[PDB]
Amino acid sequence: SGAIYVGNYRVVNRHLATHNDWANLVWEDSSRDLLVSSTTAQGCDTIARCDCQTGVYYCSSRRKHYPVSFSKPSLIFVEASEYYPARYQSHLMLAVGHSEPGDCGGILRCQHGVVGIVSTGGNGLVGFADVRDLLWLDEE
Ligand SMILES: NC(=O)[C@H]1CCCN(C(=O)C2CCSCC2)C1
Ligand SMILES: [Zn+2]
Repeated sequence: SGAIYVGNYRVVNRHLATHNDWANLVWEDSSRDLLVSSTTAQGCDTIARCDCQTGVYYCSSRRKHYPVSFSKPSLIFVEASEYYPARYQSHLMLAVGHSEPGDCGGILRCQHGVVGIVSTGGNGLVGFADVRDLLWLDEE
């Protein structure tokens, strides 16, 4: 589990969105596994607006932040899970690292801010949904 809190937005994995998220919906995209809801309180996270390909992510199943090198956002084939059939997920970046069921939502960050959140795992790989192109997260 996990979310990004920027401005008056909460960014979560679409597959983990709550009823309150859906009832206060700003934007959702199943192809990216992302959903953004509105919040009453202002958040403290800042979104990275950069071209970093190295950063650090939080892995809840290890209680640890790991440094990783990750691929550029791309259209990657993801196997069927209990949340989606086997399909192409867009704006996904892969790295070598631990990601098991429950790690979705952990933040990937660089020196500039938040880059994305854990969205896929298994096989010693971890995939992150990028958020750096969602410029509107920085404004009202
Ligand atoms: N964004 C997605 O399509 C993900 C939805 C949740 C399931 N998923 C995974 O990668 C898990 C990783 C741990 S082993 C089981 C498969 C894919
Ligand atoms: Zn950066």
